[PDB]
Amino acid sequence: SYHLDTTAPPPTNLSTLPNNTLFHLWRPRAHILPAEGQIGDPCAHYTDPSTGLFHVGFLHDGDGIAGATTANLATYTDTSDNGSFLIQPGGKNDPVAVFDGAVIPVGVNNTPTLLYTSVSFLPIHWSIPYTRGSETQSLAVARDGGRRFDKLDQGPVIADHPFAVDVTAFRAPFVFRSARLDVLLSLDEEVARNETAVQQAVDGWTEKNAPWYVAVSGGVHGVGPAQFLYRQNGGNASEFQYWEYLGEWWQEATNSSWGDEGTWAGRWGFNFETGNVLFLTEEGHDPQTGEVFVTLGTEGSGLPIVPQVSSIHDMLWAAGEVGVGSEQEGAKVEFSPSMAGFLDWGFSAYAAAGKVLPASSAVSKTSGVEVDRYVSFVWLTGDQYEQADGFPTAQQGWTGSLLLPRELKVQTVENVVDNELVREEGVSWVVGESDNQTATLRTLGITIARETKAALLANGSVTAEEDRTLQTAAVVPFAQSPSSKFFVLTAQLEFPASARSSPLQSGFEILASELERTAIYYQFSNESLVVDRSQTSAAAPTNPGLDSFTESGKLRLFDVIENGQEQVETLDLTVVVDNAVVEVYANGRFALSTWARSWYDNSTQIRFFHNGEGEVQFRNVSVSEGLYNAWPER
Ligand SMILES: OC[C@H]1O[C@@](CO)(OC[C@@]2(OC[C@@]3(O[C@H]4O[C@H](CO)[C@@H](O)[C@H](O)[C@H]4O)O[C@H](CO)[C@@H](O)[C@@H]3O)O[C@H](CO)[C@@H](O)[C@@H]2O)[C@@H](O)[C@@H]1O
Repeated sequence: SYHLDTTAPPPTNLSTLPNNTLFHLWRPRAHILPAEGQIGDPCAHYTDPSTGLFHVGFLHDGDGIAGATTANLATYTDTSDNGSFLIQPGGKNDPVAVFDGAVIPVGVNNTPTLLYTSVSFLPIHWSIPYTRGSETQSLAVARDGGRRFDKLDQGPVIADHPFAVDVTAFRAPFVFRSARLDVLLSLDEEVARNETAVQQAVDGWTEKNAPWYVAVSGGVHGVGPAQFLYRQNGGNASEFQYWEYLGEWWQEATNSSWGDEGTWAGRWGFNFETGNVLFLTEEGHDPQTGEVFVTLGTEGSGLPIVPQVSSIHDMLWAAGEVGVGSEQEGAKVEFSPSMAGFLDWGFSAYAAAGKVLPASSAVSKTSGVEVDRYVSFVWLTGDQYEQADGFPTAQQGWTGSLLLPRELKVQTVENVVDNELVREEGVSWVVGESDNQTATLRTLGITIARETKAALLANGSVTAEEDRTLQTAAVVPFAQSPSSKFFVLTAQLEFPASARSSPLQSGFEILASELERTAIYYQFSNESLVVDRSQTSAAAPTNPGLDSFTESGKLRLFDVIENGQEQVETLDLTVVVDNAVVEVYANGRFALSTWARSWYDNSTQIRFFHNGEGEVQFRNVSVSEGLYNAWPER
């Protein structure tokens, strides 16, 4: 008989092992996931007005939305056992399934109200004909603190997609408020043209009584992906039954992309999924003074297309401005991207679902945060969106996980030499100011939620490494490596201006022993942070289910003036390893997550890495081991 021994070689076929045998092998301890089973898209988050607690939601086992709550954003508690479900299919509006949805804190009966996609027909896919009535948007109300959502005893409040529009997908309603949208809509078509008159109205805007907007994601057959915008009828904040259609406030031509070569923001693909609408400043979230930001997943494919197969799942973001609808008979308001990028460059990262976290929340009160924040939760599919080549699912007993909660805001990059590196077309940043000599850049800021980061390094063991410089090729083991696979690695890599043209590759090797290693390094050839997983798992060679393809993201290191002197901006790294869940963060303006399913208990070594091409200076290298338990009650 075979009992799991991770100090010994892995069996050739993991899929032959007994159920639940691999349950803990690759399981994270500081991440959001159900007690067992599979987790899908994150949805339905809301900061309970009454208790100030923050509720988190996610599709679970493809049988509905499950929930959990937190008071500090560090630890979570399941709403209930047996799946901890909030709402499941089988109603009159959702006889087949319950898809993503979002919550209005003070809705029907003045309680948290869920607006979600109720499904009545399958299959549903952008590459095939759409069955009329497949997806409708229904309402459900929170009961018993929010441990359950009861569907309203009536049909959907948005019972059909736009009239006679051949949509590719009509789902994932996301609710939000906006001063600019209210102003542009409450104005005149001629008076809402001059930003002056407009801006003057936004100043007196009052959030408390503003109407809600709903953004539904999808696209149109033969046209392109799009976001369908609605709002409480007539701008009536008390109107929850009728939702007026404002049109396709954002659409792109089929498989087109941001930029001439789709370099910084993947492609718009064939269908938009899970549109989140944000309003960011330089400190957090503000629906009155914040710039419009939209995060979304796009479904793509190579040609020839294989019906019912989305080969590419990009987790994108875009920022821009909202204006009136021109002079055409189309959308009443329109979103125009000025810049776009990736919220996470991970192949398996997708469906980021976020929510405003008020400073008045119990979470922010405890941590002492004085501003409103926007926390986003990204999905890390466990099996490559179910296209994996025989992953040992029954053996693991669970599938997928959410990534660490992330704060999103406008991040600025100061003292940037205004050169070609900054003026390139179709990038993920805009210039905030400049004298043609140095400029301030503006882009999406991405950082681990502060309380979560604090919890990750509150009881961790700290081991630093001496600053180091590598010129010739070398792989240097740390003075002391962690003895577990639960740690946070931080480091700063400084490169010479001369490395830009070089074939330089510099980083670290982690989760390493003689038979295994995972490499993380910066590459100038394509200005990308890369995660080489070719040798990650000693079990991958005979178990194709464990993907081992290379992961990478674009990260441009600008020329800056740090000390009255020019230099290539410092690569500020933060790698969080929560067993197999690996999250690479950089300069607060970059995230790449993936699975690193190493097998041996001894694969915990960490080494400096340099390919000899060019030179690199490592500074402030440190390792915090341990992380923490995100689910105390389990
Ligand atoms: O879960 C619905 C939400 O998922 C999003 C974001 O990922 O897009 C999903 C999509 O692919 C899901 C998939 O299956 C899921 O639902 C099945 C039941 O419908 C369930 O059996 C699967 O176990 C579960 O993973 O759809 C097909 C099923 O044929 C499969 O290839 C997928 O992996 O769901 C839509 C419809 O099935 C597809 O158009 C889309 O790719 C978000 O947009 C949805 O709200």
